[PDB]
Amino acid sequence: QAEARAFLSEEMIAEFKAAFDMFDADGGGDISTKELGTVMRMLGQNPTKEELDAIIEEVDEDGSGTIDFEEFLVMMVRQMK
Ligand SMILES: [Ca+2]
Ligand SMILES: [Ca+2]
Repeated sequence: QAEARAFLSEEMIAEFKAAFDMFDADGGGDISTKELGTVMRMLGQNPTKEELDAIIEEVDEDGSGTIDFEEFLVMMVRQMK
């Protein structure tokens, strides 16, 4: 979470915040399975709660069951590497 904000350009960070901000429908600061499922559906997919659970669990370092912004950058940086 330290190296992600390092790796990246301020430009990339900005576009990532925008996206995050799109996913975080209630503006509370983290993405829940409900939020995740809602957007996935917009993208044609049909995920189950399990599936959603498994996706967040890969990037969830604090065990909150939700994805915050820092966990969100890591999932994209990890994506770029
Ligand atoms: Ca939220
Ligand atoms: Ca979390």
